[PDB]
Amino acid sequence: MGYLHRVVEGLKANAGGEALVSADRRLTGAETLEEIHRTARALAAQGLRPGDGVVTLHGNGVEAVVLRIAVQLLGCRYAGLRPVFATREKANFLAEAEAAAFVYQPDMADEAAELLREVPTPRVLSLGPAPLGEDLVALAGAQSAEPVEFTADERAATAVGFTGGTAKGVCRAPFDLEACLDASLTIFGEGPWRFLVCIPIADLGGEMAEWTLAAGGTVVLREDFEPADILATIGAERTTHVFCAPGWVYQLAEHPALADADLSSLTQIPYGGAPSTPARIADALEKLGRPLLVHCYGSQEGGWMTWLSAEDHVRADRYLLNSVGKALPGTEIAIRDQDGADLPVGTVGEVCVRSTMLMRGYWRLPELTAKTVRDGWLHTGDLGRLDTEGYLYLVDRAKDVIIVEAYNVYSQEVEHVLTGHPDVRYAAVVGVPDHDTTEAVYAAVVPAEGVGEIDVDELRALVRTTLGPVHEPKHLDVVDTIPTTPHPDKSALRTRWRA
Ligand SMILES: Nc1ncnc2c1ncn2[C@@H]1O[C@H](CO)[C@@H](O)[C@H]1O
Repeated sequence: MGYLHRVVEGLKANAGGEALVSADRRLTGAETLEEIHRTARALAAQGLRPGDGVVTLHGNGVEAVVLRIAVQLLGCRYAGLRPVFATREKANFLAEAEAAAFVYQPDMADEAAELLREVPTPRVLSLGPAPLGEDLVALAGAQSAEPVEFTADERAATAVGFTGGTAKGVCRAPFDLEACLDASLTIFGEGPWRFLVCIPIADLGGEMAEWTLAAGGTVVLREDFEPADILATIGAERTTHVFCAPGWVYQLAEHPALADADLSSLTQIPYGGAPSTPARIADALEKLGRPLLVHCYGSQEGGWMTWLSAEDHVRADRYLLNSVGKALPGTEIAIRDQDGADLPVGTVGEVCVRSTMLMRGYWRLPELTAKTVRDGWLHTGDLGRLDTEGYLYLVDRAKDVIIVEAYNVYSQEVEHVLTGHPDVRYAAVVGVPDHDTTEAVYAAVVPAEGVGEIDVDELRALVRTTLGPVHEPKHLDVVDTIPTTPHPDKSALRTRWRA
């Protein structure tokens, strides 16, 4: 239909229902559409035309979703900066963006000043009253809400998400965005949803909000994940979905307030983005008490690639918690060797994917794009193996593989064996220098609750008799905690091992 057409049709289908809900503001579908139309006119009145870059700096307010959609309705290129990014990383993105405008949240004017000092930008605009540039919400306030039709090229990029790559802005056009929408309906089920987005509107949260609106639903916004707030919100706002990082799942399931929370409105807790720990997902199932969990494997480059359904989490005759599920309709998966050759089902190699959800490409990085997408196939930089039912099992990121005297030890697979043991809650496996074998296998393991001394020889034996001898951790370190990224922090583990 056209992506922005899909979004607007959803909002019209929900004209009298709630569409954008935060702690501070609640808009109906019709109200949301009006704000979009008038914000779009305000932006066009500032001189913005199709293909103009619009860089933003905001949190997850209603104003932010409105802005994101309005920018794209014009056919401009939305480039959202995450607040969490370092100021210097922000400047770099801003410099690279060829920005025709910079739109910032008033709250954040200090940092906006730093950035614009580094990278002077025309059309500085604020989401409300603020020191720098003009007040976009004021300007939108005073335009007509007469509809603005999308007339730009469905194929030209309207959004740039920062944090692809295995820095990197990932360009997305309406075409690939609509395909992502269609896939989300397969994963999340038919709309309307009441979808708790606590992920940045700057990128993935913003996409999920778009899809929610497009399928006729309500976006329930939070700035970030805090388990007590989320448990309360699910009940108070009657959410059908909340998209989680795997660790968030475990925090919900283990929280003391879970008993008192009302989860009855949930249809799903879709999760992914980082490797799950199967045994911890198994505990979460039990604690939640019904098949809510849906495992989602995707990337900014690839869109949605596979999903494991809620019912496949509890399939009677299989155990699939170490799988990321099966291909989305329309998605082809090939598992390839180092030379690019397709491997028979069952073999480990690089996960490569072809679908209409593929990104347009990396913003201004043509060499890397041609390296990453070859003959229409995304090379994910993940390693894995399919089975005869079509389930995909990720065994490593290519960069994490540990080479022990010419043998390949897949760190995530070893981790799953360790965490599978009842004594082990969490594990991280990394390679360290070895005089004899070049690399040796190092594992850090966090004991489970009610576990005393880990039997390290038991753990080595389990790995040995599941994967084979070379997969065994030579070095096995009991730790209190596994360091994290802003994924588990494998470089940090590698470093702390020397000392
Ligand atoms: N559900 C998931 N399970 C494991 N790793 C994932 C999942 N979703 C995303 N990833 C990882 O993060 C990357 C996305 O930027 C993937 O290519 C993959 O390595």
